Amino acid sequence: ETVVEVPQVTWEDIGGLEDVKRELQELVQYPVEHPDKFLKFGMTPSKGVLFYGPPGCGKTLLAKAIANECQANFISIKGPELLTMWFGESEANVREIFDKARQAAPCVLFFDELDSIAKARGGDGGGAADRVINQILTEMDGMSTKKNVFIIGATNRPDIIDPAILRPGRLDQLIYIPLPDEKSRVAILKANLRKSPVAKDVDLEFLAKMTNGFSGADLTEICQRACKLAIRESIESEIRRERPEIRRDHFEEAMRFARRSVSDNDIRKYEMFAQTLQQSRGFGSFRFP
Amino acid sequence: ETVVEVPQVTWEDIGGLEDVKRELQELVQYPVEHPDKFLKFGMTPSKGVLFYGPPGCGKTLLAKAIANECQANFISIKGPELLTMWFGESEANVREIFDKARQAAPCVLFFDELDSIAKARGGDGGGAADRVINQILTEMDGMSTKKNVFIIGATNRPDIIDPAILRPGRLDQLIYIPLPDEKSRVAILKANLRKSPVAKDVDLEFLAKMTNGFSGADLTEICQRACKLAIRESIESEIRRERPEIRRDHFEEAMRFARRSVSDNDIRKYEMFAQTLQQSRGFGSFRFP
Amino acid sequence: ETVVEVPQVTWEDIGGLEDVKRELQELVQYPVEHPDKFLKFGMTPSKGVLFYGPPGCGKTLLAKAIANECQANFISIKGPELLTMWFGESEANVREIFDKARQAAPCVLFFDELDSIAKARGGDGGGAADRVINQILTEMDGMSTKKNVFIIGATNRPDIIDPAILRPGRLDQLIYIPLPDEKSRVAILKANLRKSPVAKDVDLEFLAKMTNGFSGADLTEICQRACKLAIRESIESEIRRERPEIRRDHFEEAMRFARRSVSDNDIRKYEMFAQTLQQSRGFGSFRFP
Amino acid sequence: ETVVEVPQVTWEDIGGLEDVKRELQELVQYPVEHPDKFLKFGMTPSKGVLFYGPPGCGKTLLAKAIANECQANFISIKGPELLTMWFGESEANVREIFDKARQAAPCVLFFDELDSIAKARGGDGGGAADRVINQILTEMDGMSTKKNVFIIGATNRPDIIDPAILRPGRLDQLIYIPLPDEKSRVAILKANLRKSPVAKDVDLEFLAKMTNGFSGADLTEICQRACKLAIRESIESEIRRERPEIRRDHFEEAMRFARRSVSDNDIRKYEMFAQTLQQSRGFGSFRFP
Amino acid sequence: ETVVEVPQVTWEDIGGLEDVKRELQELVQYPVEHPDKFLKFGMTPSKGVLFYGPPGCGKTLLAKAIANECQANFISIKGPELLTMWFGESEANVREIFDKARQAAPCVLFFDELDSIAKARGGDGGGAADRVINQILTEMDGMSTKKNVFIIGATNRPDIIDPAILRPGRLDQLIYIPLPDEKSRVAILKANLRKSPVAKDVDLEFLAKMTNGFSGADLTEICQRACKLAIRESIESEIRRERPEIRRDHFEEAMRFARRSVSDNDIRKYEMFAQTLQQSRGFGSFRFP
Amino acid sequence: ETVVEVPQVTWEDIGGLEDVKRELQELVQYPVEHPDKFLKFGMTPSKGVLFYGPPGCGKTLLAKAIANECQANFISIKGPELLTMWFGESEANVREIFDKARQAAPCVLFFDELDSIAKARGGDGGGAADRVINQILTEMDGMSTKKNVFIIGATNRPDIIDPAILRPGRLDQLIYIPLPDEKSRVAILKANLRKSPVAKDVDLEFLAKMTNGFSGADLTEICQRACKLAIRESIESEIRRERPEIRRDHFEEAMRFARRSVSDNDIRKYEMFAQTLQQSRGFGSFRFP
Ligand SMILES: Nc1ncnc2c1ncn2[C@@H]1O[C@H](COP(=O)(O)OP(=O)(O)O)[C@@H](O)[C@H]1O
Ligand SMILES: Nc1ncnc2c1ncn2[C@@H]1O[C@H](COP(=O)(O)OP(=O)(O)O)[C@@H](O)[C@H]1O
Ligand SMILES: Nc1ncnc2c1ncn2[C@@H]1O[C@H](COP(=O)(O)OP(=O)(O)O)[C@@H](O)[C@H]1O
Ligand SMILES: Nc1ncnc2c1ncn2[C@@H]1O[C@H](COP(=O)(O)OP(=O)(O)O)[C@@H](O)[C@H]1O
Ligand SMILES: Nc1ncnc2c1ncn2[C@@H]1O[C@H](COP(=O)(O)OP(=O)(O)O)[C@@H](O)[C@H]1O
Ligand SMILES: Nc1ncnc2c1ncn2[C@@H]1O[C@H](COP(=O)(O)OP(=O)(O)O)[C@@H](O)[C@H]1O
Ligand SMILES: CCSc1ccccc1NC(=O)C[C@@H](C)N1Cc2ccccc2C1=O
Ligand SMILES: CCSc1ccccc1NC(=O)C[C@@H](C)N1Cc2ccccc2C1=O
Ligand SMILES: CCSc1ccccc1NC(=O)C[C@@H](C)N1Cc2ccccc2C1=O
Ligand SMILES: CCSc1ccccc1NC(=O)C[C@@H](C)N1Cc2ccccc2C1=O
Ligand SMILES: CCSc1ccccc1NC(=O)C[C@@H](C)N1Cc2ccccc2C1=O
Ligand SMILES: CCSc1ccccc1NC(=O)C[C@@H](C)N1Cc2ccccc2C1=O
Repeated sequence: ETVVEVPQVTWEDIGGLEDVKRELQELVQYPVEHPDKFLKFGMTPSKGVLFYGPPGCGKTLLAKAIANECQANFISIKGPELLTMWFGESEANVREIFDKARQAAPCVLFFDELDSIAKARGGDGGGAADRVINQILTEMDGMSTKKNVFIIGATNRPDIIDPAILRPGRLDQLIYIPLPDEKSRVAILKANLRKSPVAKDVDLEFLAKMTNGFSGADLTEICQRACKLAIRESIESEIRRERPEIRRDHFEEAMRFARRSVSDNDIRKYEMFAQTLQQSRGFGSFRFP
Repeated sequence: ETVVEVPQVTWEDIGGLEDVKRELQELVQYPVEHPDKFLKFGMTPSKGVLFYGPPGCGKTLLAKAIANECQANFISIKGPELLTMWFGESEANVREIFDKARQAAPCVLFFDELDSIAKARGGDGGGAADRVINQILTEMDGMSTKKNVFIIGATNRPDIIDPAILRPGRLDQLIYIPLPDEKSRVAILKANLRKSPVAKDVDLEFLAKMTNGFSGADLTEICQRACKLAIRESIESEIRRERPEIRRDHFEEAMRFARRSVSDNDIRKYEMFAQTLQQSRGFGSFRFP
Repeated sequence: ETVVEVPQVTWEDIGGLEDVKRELQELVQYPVEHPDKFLKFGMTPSKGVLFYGPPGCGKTLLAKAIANECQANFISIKGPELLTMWFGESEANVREIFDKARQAAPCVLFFDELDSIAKARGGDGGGAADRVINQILTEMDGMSTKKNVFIIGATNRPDIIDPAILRPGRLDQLIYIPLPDEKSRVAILKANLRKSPVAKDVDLEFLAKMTNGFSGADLTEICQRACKLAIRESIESEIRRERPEIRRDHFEEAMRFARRSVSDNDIRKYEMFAQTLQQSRGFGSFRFP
Repeated sequence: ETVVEVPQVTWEDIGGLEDVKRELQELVQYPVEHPDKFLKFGMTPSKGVLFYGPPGCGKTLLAKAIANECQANFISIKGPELLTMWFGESEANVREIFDKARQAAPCVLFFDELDSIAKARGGDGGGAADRVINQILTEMDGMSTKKNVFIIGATNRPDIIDPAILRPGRLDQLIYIPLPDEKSRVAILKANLRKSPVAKDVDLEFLAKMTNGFSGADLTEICQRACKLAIRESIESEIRRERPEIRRDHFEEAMRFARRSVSDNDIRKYEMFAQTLQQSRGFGSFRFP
Repeated sequence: ETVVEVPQVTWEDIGGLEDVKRELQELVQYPVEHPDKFLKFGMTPSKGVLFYGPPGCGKTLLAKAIANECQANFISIKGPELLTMWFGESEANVREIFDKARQAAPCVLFFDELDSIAKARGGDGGGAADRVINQILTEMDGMSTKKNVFIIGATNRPDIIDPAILRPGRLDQLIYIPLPDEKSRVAILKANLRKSPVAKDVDLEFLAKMTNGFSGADLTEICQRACKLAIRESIESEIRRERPEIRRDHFEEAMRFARRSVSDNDIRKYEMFAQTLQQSRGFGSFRFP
Repeated sequence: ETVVEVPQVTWEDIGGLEDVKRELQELVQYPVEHPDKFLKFGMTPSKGVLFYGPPGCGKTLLAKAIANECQANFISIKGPELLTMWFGESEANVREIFDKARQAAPCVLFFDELDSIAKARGGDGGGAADRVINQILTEMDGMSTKKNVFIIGATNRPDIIDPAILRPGRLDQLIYIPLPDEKSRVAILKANLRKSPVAKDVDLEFLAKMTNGFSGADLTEICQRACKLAIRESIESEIRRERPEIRRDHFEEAMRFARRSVSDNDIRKYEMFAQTLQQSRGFGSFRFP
């Protein structure tokens, strides 16, 4: 059944994304800490956020990190659960999920892969409205701002999402999670090697330089392959008999199996989407007399 | 469950739309106040209306304002509820809604996003008749004019709505809610700032001049962004420690993130629809001997 | 529930259509009055009729007028009732309707908008047979001619109607209800003003001359708009305070909002249908030696 | 419910079709009368027949006449009943129909409009097998030849009919019912006037000459129109007051409204089908030494 | 209900197909008679077969003949039974059929028209797997080779049958049942005339010569037509009154109504299929040193 | 019901595929034997594998061999069972299968023909997600790494499987099972002849040389055909009466009926798939300073 706890991952685990960290802090921490200011200015705190970007870039990690920092319970609803709700034609369970989230406030309700249903039906003879997202947004409208329940959605295909969600009262802001850069990749590599002992001759900077287009999942996979090679070598040596830490050789061997999950076309499309939004922004020249 | 009350908004809240205000008054207030004249002329009061226009222009606000002025209960039926009835194949709940509206007369029954079902199926292998609008118009026909129940519909896509609703006995009139003009935008900005204190140096007229194509929702969003910026600045200042009213700088900053929800093509299409209806009117030359 | 009564309308209410009046009389009155002649000649009385023509021309009025003249109960089955029988997949209620009609003989069963189901499915992957018309014609075949139950159908789209109905045993004839002419328009205007007092200076002939392509519903709407304008003016004058009959000014104002419901293309198509039937008639030259 | 009785019609009622009369006699009469010959030759009597031709030519009349001649019960299953069984998804009732036919042997089971289901599906995404014809042919296979139950099918579209029925064990032969010829038309007109007294000056031969392409239904309709005109004239004369047999004038008037149900293209297609079968026959030259 | 017995037909009834007779003997007789050899060589006996060819060539007859020769029960399953199991969505009855076959071992289970479901779907939006053939495969895999249950399938369209059936463990071999040749046609005619007495003057060889492309069903139909003509002539002679064996003249007359069930294109396609398989065989040159 | 046992087949039974054997050993045997190393390095053992290649190359044999070597229970789920779960809309039985696998750890769960559902729907109006694979991967995510349950999947069409399975947490690695080479073919032939006695003069090398493109199933079929020919010859000799080991003649005869299941186009496509993955690998040059 559902698991409700305080995620262990902290801010240090996530490398880079300083602006997104600051913005998420502003959105989540401030309303609970200082409601007096919001009352004074009569502004209604934002209800939720929507992360969109290429897969394996740090969305679920960001949600867990903010939940841990706020010290609030975290409820995760993966895509297969949504698809099970759709196929079984039993959409009445969303009410139960929302009630469970309400019971354990403060909380952050994370709807992973919010686009799964849209993809499953083509990405489709019908329109853009399905029988699960309808219930989700109905319950979202029906909730009370008195409770500190924060809804976060994550997708890697922000062009088939039902537009009704992005209305001002349900999920206003859109945050873009880009591919890591050189400094970001160095930070990612540093973060992931805190658990696996590594020889000191390894140069993380050089490794980060050579992997230009890479998602975080790819760097994690590289680390796992290096660890697996080391384990295999150690076990073979133990088997040798009569008849401990990763070195550079294992990383060199592992890099041959590295691959780029996201093709250049997908990144180009994502930057096109971001540029479209930033162009629709407009109003670069403005000032009172 | 459903909420039945007297909406709080009033006429002074809504900016502009003087002609629509007068026409709605004529449609709603007059029948109840002076039934003697209608009896003398033997006229049957109009049963409902249908607002059509681009999203975020002030339809729900107009319905609430007229309900408040008439001092009558207001029942809102949003689009997600209609879609829930369609998906669940349980269209027999419309009878319950109409019974509830009848029980609390005088009342105005507001059907928001009356075209949602049509969009959900493409906008579609079948025809223009669905299984929910059928029940709605059946109940509408089966009602008694003795009661003071007024049906108001809204929609931002008045070209896929089922033509059967627009028959003389169900929803005769069609009102057009255009985008605000310069004076309308100034009034809108004045109305929305009655809650958030603002520095006197702000020039609302200049701000309204520079936003040519804008819906009311966009101006509200601009105000909200300015308020959020002010709250963030105050929070940062308080956090600074040792180691109250919005100014012009916050509006200048917020304007950079402003956006136009409705594209030019949509406004062109709506103007084309209005001009098509007006051309269909015709008969500009008429005078008895 | 259903309403079974004697319609209050009368032949005078309907303007024009003298030929159709005479033919409907010949079809309905003669069978009941003088069954002896039919027995002598061994001819079976015709069972039903099918009106077809542009909307708002006087079909329901014709049915009600004939029912009133025969002094027989009138049962109306609107289009939405058929559509809800189709959507709910409960077509067994047609037996109940026919039994109710049989119980209260003599009666005329009026199936309004008999083509609604065909339109609802496109006008369509399948063929021309649905699950409601099937039951209707089964019951129609299964009834006894000794009873005086008369089935009258109406439709404004006599090209998607299932051909099985038009077989000799079910619905023999096809009457055409054309748009009113100048004399017909004058009569229509005279009929509708029997209840609204009107100043003597109004010239109905001139008004009828200037409305070339119109339907009865449009003329009724013109009258309603004039009455609404008069009521508004009277109420405003009463409101003036310190601080009864229609005139030509009100009609002049109302005519600006007049419109033609049916486009020229539809009239052309209907005329082509009628001419196709009259060409299929043929046999102009014929005489025995 | 179902009606099981001996049809009243006789051979004299049907005009023409001598060859088909002889064939039907040879098919049904001989098996029951002289089973000894069939036993001696060890031949299995043919089980059923299939009538195919343009509508309204005398298929049901042929079935009724042969049933009356054999003095056997006649069970009729119209098209609407088959369509009702298809729509309701309850095809298990065919077993009951066949059992009822068995209980009343000798009998002829007449499946009117055997192609209705195929037409209702388009004439269609699926194949040529439906859920009712399957049960019909299953029961046909499961019947005992000892009983004298004769299955006769009719249809006016012998190209969408499921080919499985025409296999040797189910429905062997395919009789063709053509449009009446001049002598056939004269006989048809003579047959239908046995009930309506007619002035002796009427020349049936001349009337039949001038109707080149006509079906029996059209001639019956002409007679009915003449009778209706005479009835109307007599009713008017009786109404005259102070203030018996059809003459030629009534036929002259009725001829104006005559029509041809079957177009030339349909007759061309039917003749094409018959000639295709005849060409497939072949083997015109054959003789032993 | 189902019938389980030992078919009466024997080898001498079927004409020609000597090679197929020998191969079926090798497939069926040898496993039961001499299991010792199979145990010694450690080879698993083949489980089933699949006949494919144009309709009416002697597939069912071959199955019945092998069943009779082996003196084992024969369970037949026609296409309509499979189709009704598909339409009713009750595929769980296949388990009962297989259990019944197991109960009466040794037996041969004959699935007639194994492609009926595929044809009924078009020959189709979906793939090549249906809901009944799946159950057949499951039961076939779940069977025990200890029992002597032999599965034989037939089909006259071996290009839409689900490819999963032809896997090594389910139905390995395929046999082609060609159209009879001249000698085969002579044998077929001889076999079918063992019942109807025939005058010695008839020359079967000449009749077989003149029918180049015919199927067995056509020859049976020719014999039946000749017998029917003889019966009709005898009946007429007996009816004549005052006021035994088929001759050549009856065959001469019956030949006129003979027809070819299978068109040349179908035989060309079947020959193409056989040639494709034989080309895929290959390996005509092979020998060890 | 399901059968759970230790498969009999061993490594010796399978010919060739040395690299695949070593990799499967590394994946399965190592985690259970030396968990201390994995704990020390903090690496999480891989959960499953996914074989892909042309049919009949030895995927099931590899799974059974690894299960036997690890001495762990083996549970097989064939394609027909998955299709049965899909058609019946009863996908809740996957929980039962996974529970059964958990109960008997250590075990290897083998989902044979994992793509069957995708093929059955075209390979399709909808997307890439079905109602059974969803439950499978949900349960796979919900499993505990503490138990030694190893999910192995097989599929001979790795271009339509749902991409969600190939995510890092569900089924990480993809292994290619290519067509046997000359040495592999010789080994395959040697393995399959351990049960059927064969004359010493047979030259397996020469036989393997002449079959360039052949799957293992084809070689097994050749052996089976040779055995069948030998059995038939022995049976005939025994039948001869008055009135033991396979030789080269039987193989020479059997070669005539040999065939190639996989066309060259399929091998080309599979090679292109492998080359695409190996190109996506990239990173041929890498070395720290
Ligand atoms: N910024 C990051 N810092 C460290 N690890 C990261 C980062 N982004 C992604 N990862 C790696 O990716 C994995 C989680 O991916 P996730 O963010 O859930 O993908 P998605 O956003 O598609 O859900 C973790 O195992 C983590 O190691
Ligand atoms: N004429 C107006 N005056 C003031 N505010 C307006 C006006 N029109 C729209 N708004 C703003 O729009 C919001 C309501 O939008 P609404 O009218 O419900 O959109 P829609 O018409 O699409 O339902 C309010 O928060 C309000 O601030
Ligand atoms: N011949 C007519 N005379 C008077 N009024 C008419 C006539 N035809 C239509 N009307 C007007 O039309 C209305 C009824 O229309 P109806 O005949 O029901 O349209 P439809 O035939 O499409 O159902 C009435 O209110 C009536 O005033
Ligand atoms: N050969 C005929 N002789 C007399 N009347 C005929 C003949 N053929 C058709 N009719 C007329 O047609 C009507 C019945 O038509 P029917 O045979 O049922 O058409 P269908 O064969 O399409 O069912 C009868 O009223 C009958 O008067
Ligand atoms: N080789 C044959 N010898 C004798 N009769 C045959 C032969 N082939 C077909 N027939 C005739 O065909 C009929 C059976 O046809 P069948 O083989 O069942 O067709 P299908 O193969 O389509 O099932 C029998 O009545 C039989 O007289
Ligand atoms: N490497 C191999 N060595 C020996 N036999 C093999 C080999 N590969 C396939 N086979 C043969 O193929 C059959 C099993 O095929 P299988 O591996 O189940 O095909 P698939 O992988 O399509 O399921 C066995 O009977 C076996 O004799
Ligand atoms: C926002 C990135 S969308 C995307 C991302 C990864 C993988 C696939 C997709 N979608 C597509 O490829 C469909 C095609 C038609 N795109 C292209 C595109 C560029 C900019 C804007 C909108 C669209 C759109 O609808
Ligand atoms: C009445 C505005 S309709 C509209 C408005 C916003 C967003 C979308 C839409 N519809 C469409 O874009 C579909 C296309 C085909 N339009 C265009 C159009 C102009 C005038 C009249 C009728 C139509 C119509 O059916
Ligand atoms: C009998 C008028 S039918 C009609 C009337 C109003 C509004 C629409 C329609 N139908 C159509 O427009 C569809 C088009 C394809 N028409 C045209 C037409 C002329 C004559 C005969 C038959 C057809 C037909 O099927
Ligand atoms: C046996 C005539 S069936 C028919 C009868 C009346 C009205 C319509 C129809 N069918 C059609 O018009 C469909 C078209 C495609 N036809 C024409 C045709 C001629 C000869 C052979 C077969 C076909 C066939 O399938
Ligand atoms: C094996 C004979 S299949 C057949 C037999 C009778 C009646 C109809 C059919 N099928 C078809 O006509 C469909 C068309 C597309 N054919 C032709 C063909 C020749 C060779 C190989 C395969 C195919 C195939 O799929
Ligand atoms: C991975 C080979 S999949 C395959 C194997 C055997 C038999 C058939 C198939 N699929 C197909 O033939 C469909 C066609 C459209 N292919 C070709 C192809 C080559 C490489 C990559 C992807 C594709 C793809 O989608």
